[PDB]
Amino acid sequence: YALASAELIDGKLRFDSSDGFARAIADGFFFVKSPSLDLAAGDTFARNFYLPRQEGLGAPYQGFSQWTEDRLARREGYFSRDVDQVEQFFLESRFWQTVFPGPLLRQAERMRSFSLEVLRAVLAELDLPVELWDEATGRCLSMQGTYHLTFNHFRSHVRARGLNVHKDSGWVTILRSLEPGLEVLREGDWLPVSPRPGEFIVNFGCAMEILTRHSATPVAAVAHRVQEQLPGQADRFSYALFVDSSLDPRTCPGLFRYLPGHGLVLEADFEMFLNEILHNTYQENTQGLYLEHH
Ligand SMILES: C[C@@H](CCO)[C@@H]1NC(=O)[C@H](CC(C)(C)O)NC1=O
Ligand SMILES: O=C(O)CCC(=O)C(=O)O
Ligand SMILES: [Fe+3]
Repeated sequence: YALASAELIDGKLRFDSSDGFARAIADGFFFVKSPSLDLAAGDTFARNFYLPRQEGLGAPYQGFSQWTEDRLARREGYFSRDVDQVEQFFLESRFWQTVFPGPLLRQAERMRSFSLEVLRAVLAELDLPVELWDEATGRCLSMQGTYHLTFNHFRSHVRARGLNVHKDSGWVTILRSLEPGLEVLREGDWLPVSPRPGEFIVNFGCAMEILTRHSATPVAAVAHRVQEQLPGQADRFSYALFVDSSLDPRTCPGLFRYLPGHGLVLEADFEMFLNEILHNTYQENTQGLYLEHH
């Protein structure tokens, strides 16, 4: 099975098959053509952030193990996992200017703009009235949301799963990758997904699934994982722009569900939801999934 694919053209997702969008929201995953988007700075960071900083050209992209939660905020910065191959760097948008080199800041901003264009184009196809969009998606459309550029370095010397089964937490994720390894759950079976040059992989997160579950057009967020990587040639990396609701509780009170004819119902505390699913992603015998309520 091949995922649907689209081009973003003036706020409109044009899929390359008549059933493309229908398949995308059933599959939880689809491809989108990259606009003119230089990826060199992110690729450099993805190959260097975990290395010790040494004098030279690579130095500004190295040594980021020094950026931990105490210098940023909870859930931010560098993490080495015990029972996953990934070592990771998470960074929310409010820290990008302080922490990222200039070229990576600019790439992050361009990926953020593109990701929100993708989100608006998806919402435009759903039975969700525009007057509710800003509140319903956690104020991320008015630039008060939670935007991470997050990097995965798959340490092939670690004998463990590559990245545990999980759902992403938020609205859309725009994923930059080069190699096989991603598998998505489809009709009860694990489907390998390979990246495509000049394209990003897009997927929906839990917030999208919760918002639309009881609407006329429900959208799936689907479980996915990365296979254990074995040694030999460059380590696998990936990185992605994750779009999430605001984490400030006076800006966004949590995750909503839309009930047509009634309005938005506040279903879940988002920070609690996020803290739980994040922790469960990286333990030995749990998974990054959630139990649907009601
Ligand atoms: C909100 C933020 C996570 C918390 O900081 C964001 N959401 C996600 O779902 C993933 C988490 C992952 C699957 C990599 O564990 N990545 C992110 O950057
Ligand atoms: O590395 C990949 O292909 C997937 C990464 C992923 O799912 C994530 O970071 O949430
Ligand atoms: Fe993911």
